[PDB]
Amino acid sequence: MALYEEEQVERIEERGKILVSLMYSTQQGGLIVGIIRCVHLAAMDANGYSDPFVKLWLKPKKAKHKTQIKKKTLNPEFNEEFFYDIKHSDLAKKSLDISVWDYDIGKSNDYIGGCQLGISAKGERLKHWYECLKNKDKKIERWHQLQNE
Ligand SMILES: [Ca+2]
Ligand SMILES: [Ca+2]
Repeated sequence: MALYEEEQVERIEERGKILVSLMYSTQQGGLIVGIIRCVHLAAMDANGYSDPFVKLWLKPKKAKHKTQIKKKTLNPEFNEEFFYDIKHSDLAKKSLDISVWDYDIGKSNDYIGGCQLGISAKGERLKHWYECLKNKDKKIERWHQLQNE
């Protein structure tokens, strides 16, 4: 069996959920995004696990970030924080795309799921974003369900 065959799952959830923190820091003049952990991720490898990592894109180089890769887990702890230099008055114009990926070494990475937070989001995604906006210097966390895009 080839390396890449260990890394495939077809199929064919249940993609899991992610704990995100948001804080606008007036002292620092920017948004601090925390990727804390995920739970119950979908398995995208034949061992019944995944090698998760998380990418951030603030829309619309400096716009992107990505965590380290966790090996062989459906419940990764990341505890990473990322910073965007942006006036508070401009933060409502943006959308934060968050996507979780299964790293593979002999093929394309596998998509697990994502969420997008922003004023143009719906439900709990919007709520979390507005809350950060309406409450400076306060760390606001929230679980989000990972969706298909
Ligand atoms: Ca895979
Ligand atoms: Ca993998």
